[PDB]
Amino acid sequence: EAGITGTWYNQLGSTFIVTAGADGALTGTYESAVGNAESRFVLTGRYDSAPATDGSGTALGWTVAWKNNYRNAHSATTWSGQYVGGAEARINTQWLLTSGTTEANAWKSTLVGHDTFTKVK
Amino acid sequence: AGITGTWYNQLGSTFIVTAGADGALTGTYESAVGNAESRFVLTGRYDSAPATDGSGTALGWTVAWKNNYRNAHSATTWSGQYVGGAEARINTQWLLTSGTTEANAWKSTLVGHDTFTKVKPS
Amino acid sequence: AGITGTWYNQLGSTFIVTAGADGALTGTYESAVGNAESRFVLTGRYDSAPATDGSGTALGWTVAWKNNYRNAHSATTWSGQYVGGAEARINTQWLLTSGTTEANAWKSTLVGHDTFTKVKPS
Amino acid sequence: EAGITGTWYNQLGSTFIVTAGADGALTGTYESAVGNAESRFVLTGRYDSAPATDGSGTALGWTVAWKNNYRNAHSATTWSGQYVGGAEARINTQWLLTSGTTEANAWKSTLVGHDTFTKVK
Ligand SMILES: O=C(O)CCCC[C@H]1[C@H]2NC(=O)N[C@H]2C[S@@]1=O
Ligand SMILES: O=C(O)CCCC[C@H]1[C@H]2NC(=O)N[C@H]2C[S@@]1=O
Ligand SMILES: O=C(O)CCCC[C@H]1[C@H]2NC(=O)N[C@H]2C[S@@]1=O
Ligand SMILES: O=C(O)CCCC[C@H]1[C@H]2NC(=O)N[C@H]2C[S@@]1=O
Repeated sequence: EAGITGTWYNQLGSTFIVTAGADGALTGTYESAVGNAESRFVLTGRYDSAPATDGSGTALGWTVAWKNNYRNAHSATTWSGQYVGGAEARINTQWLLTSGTTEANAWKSTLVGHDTFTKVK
Repeated sequence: AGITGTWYNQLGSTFIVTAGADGALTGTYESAVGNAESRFVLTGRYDSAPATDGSGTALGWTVAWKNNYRNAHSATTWSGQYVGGAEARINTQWLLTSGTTEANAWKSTLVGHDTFTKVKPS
Repeated sequence: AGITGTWYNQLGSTFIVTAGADGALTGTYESAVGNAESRFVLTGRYDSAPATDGSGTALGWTVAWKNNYRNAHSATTWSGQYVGGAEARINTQWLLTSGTTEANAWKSTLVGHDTFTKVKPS
Repeated sequence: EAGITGTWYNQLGSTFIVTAGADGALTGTYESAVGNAESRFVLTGRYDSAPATDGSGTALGWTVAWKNNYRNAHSATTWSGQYVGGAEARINTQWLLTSGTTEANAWKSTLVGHDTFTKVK
């Protein structure tokens, strides 16, 4: 899917390189400008490969576990959102960042936020 | 013992997953509710070297709700942690985004929480 | 029977509330966890004329975590529904925002879920 | 609290009129540009009345139950966020909109989003 496939940046300055496969797969790498992260992390996700054509966005999501060969934050983020195509393509998301915690600290395990991605073009 | 296996949440949904050695999650999801029938592909990631202090194992995965039977034009992500032991559990929060027009984007995303165990419902 | 009363969540926190006839919630909250001691003021709102089809009663409330003992420079909102019957329940999701610099705003907000009943813990 | 007290608008065109009391109270009215809503609804909430002075925002939250003398959507929204003062004051929030549902439909009871409010000045 040519629309989604490419390089994207968000408002924090983070980098999202993704390829959208014909089967609904998302694969790529993520580099965060913030947090307990350095270098590229694997991402995987899914997207609606046959979206509505009535002006609606294309639903998608992906996950990064924050372990690579250089860093392990013991955490994972999922982004859930929609791709909005056109000449000024955007991916608008909300996300959940869960850190591994003890059971007593589980109440404070999950951060929530929102990222807007702009396609480099 | 481990993430790999067949899990069920409080709604009776079935989450079948394999955890690869280096952090991949791959499997299928069947929801007991919503605009869904049969199994859907899921992929995700988990921390393949968790802390050794009693902490849970962070993980997440995604389902896009399109298969041979239906297309809900939506996707859910689950973010959470696996907690091992005698009754292993995955505790999650989730975000279900539907494709919308820009005008309706404000009402595009449902949020909830699912807890999974390996105990089959009756 | 009703929203008015003393409630306890799964953490052992104590939520004491009065539901006014026209939709006000007023009371106190004591958290079993976090940067908190003793009771904090809370205020909120509820649907004072719910649907008559078996649906729950929508409600929400806020605590700012400042009292005579501490100030965590944070606030939590709970959004959910009251479900009456033999074991009345309030099921919520919550957002805990801490005051941060603009640079740290990305990590300002925790999310979770609390379920309340009138059963005192032991 | 002069900072928070005033009229605010968000990116949807909704209107938030609030008064911040010395005791940490927020009181006012909300008018939504969208959804099952018409006219003004009561809001109540709380804010940190003695915030940090190290450059941090002021934590706050409020609730609207979507019943007034003209409309009842059988729902309630809470906004949780922070006030960022200065000449271009903002209230940056995330929100949870819970609708009353049957028990079988409770899984789909709650919407999540984010609103940014600008002070009318
Ligand atoms: O601190 C960690 O646990 C790992 C890094 C998390 C970075 C977060 C931050 N970076 C970003 O591009 N968007 C937000 C949501 S991602 O969880
Ligand atoms: O209706 C749809 O858009 C597709 C099905 C969504 C089912 C949801 C529901 N099922 C489940 O096991 N947990 C929750 C979160 S999943 O988004
Ligand atoms: O640490 C703080 O900032 C203040 C205390 C927060 C306690 C939280 C925790 N306690 C509870 O009963 N439910 C959850 C959500 S409330 O934000
Ligand atoms: O549809 C309803 O149930 C009542 C109206 C909800 C309006 C929502 C929408 N309007 C707004 O200014 N911000 C968002 C979050 S508020 O729940």
